Amino acid sequence: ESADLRALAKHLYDSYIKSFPLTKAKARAILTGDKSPFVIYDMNSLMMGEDKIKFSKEVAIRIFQGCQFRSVEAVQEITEYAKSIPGFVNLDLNDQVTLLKYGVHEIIYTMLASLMNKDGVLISEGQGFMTREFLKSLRKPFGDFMEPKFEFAVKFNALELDDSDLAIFIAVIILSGDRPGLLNVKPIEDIQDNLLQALELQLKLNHPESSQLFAKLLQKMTDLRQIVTEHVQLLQVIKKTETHPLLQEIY
Amino acid sequence: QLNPESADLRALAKHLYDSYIKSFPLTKAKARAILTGKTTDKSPFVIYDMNSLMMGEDKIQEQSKEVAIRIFQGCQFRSVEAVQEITEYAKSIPGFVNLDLNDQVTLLKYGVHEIIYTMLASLMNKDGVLISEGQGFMTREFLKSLRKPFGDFMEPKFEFAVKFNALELDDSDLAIFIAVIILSGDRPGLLNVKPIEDIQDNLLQALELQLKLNHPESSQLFAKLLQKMTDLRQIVTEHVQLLQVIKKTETDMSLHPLLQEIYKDL
Repeated sequence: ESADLRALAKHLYDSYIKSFPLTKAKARAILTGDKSPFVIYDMNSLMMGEDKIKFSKEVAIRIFQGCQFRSVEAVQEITEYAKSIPGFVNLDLNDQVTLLKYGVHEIIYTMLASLMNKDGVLISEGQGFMTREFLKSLRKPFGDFMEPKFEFAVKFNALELDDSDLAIFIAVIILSGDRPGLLNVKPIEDIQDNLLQALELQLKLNHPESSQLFAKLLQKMTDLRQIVTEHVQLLQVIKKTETHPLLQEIY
Repeated sequence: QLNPESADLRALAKHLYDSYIKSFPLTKAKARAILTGKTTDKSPFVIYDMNSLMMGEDKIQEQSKEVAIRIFQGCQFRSVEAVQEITEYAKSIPGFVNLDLNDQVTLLKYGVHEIIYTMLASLMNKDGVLISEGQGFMTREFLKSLRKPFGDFMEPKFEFAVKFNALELDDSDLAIFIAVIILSGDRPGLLNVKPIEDIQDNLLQALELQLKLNHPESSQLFAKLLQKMTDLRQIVTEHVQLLQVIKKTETDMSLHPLLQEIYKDL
């Protein structure tokens, strides 16, 4: 038993590395110490960032839209990772679609915590770092955008999880048999149970000193959903401003 | 091999179950007994409509107004007593009274409703809910048909209850779970979070051990229980966002102050 669990864990860790360009081991190195990224902290710090950073309206509207693009991009990565989760591509296609539809938002904020610290967040592959203070200073309602997520990251990162821990954790979120619309819950839940097992063992072997880390992590799914519904409400409010057709479509 | 560490956990579990029974009149076992027929002397008077409601009053505000509202006032008062019960239970939690007093308040302020709906599930089944200490049973349809802004206060509850009840938790599981809920460090305002987490940690140790010993054949029941914690939060939020409406549609309807303080700033 412990066998198959280790296997499943290494499997997910590796798939996680293949599907996600910027791991947490890297985001953390960057945030601390080596090719220092371009700190964006000022309006004029931003303009210089537009050029020094690379592979319409005001400015706050351009940053939020910038997050949109990254989101859609990330969604594909998450989708490719998901297919790696043993048993996933065997489920009914409608359910795979459903699980992804309701699971990506929770996964984006989970991984976003990987690129955040109490003072800011890494943007564009980690080339930059827009400070928390600056983001907060964006004219309403855009200065309530990242503040909530920052409070989440502080708490989530306090668990000190690593890529091998998150790899499994992300899978659990995807295999959530509670998504509205599912046609066949049995298989999904069965997989989640098995994933919950792998994550439990992964935590007691990796963080033997962390008492009940497993329990504290599960408790965070609450925070995630708070974040997600709150973010969805922001989108409603916003959906009232400067009102390409193909772009709006892509989102 | 019973270990001395797991010996304390077991002890912690017996302790909490005891205060749970001592603090709450209507346990799940009794509620269960009443609902499933281990009755002849325990059967409730069922309310599934207006005349039935009229007739139920006898054995089961300070005057009268409207149904939907008389029922609402009903629940309001009932929860004032539950808060009192939970507060009584809280104090029994090893370490809860030692905490800062401000945090004591914080914990209860947010914890009271997650626990009420957790326990309210014990008195429900897909078809309705027990009331008046179990002497009565109000059907899901009667409630869901109440006047516009009210015929929607309960539906989400049943929704969660049939799902939650599916885990098949019994009173000795719930006492520990309820303690976990109260001792949650991630509550707004908490001055001292560390002490609150060392306690909750222990409780979770108790619960994980309790569930494995009590439901050996139920795979990952622990984790499945914890996930439910998010359903409660939404139940609460969804709820709060319903009082506000009552607070606008029904201006002549008062609210017990206590409840007005718990809901305040949430």
